[PDB]
Amino acid sequence: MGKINLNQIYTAKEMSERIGKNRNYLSQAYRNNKHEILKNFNYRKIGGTIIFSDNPNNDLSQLITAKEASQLLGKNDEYFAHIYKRFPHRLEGIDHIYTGKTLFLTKESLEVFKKKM
Repeated sequence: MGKINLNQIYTAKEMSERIGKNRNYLSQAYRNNKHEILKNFNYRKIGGTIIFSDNPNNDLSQLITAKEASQLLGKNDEYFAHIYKRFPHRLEGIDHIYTGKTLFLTKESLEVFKKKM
């Protein structure tokens, strides 16, 4: 039902395998400006990760790094990462995904978390 389905979010290496290519295929397409390939994918640069989805209707502009969400709340860079590792139930009901060795929230789940307090 949402603006983004976090179950359909992959790193470039994972999405490369999902389309049956060597794991470096989409990273190399991006580094080499192969736009005739890239134009067929839903992807976005999100911090240092190029993130892809196999669903064109996923709005990847909703994703934010947990680092950025921490900074937006005026907290240490590791604020959300530290909660997620030690107290994961604090993120019940707060849409998030860990992939590519990075925790991500959404702009709307950051709002949910501020309201919860």
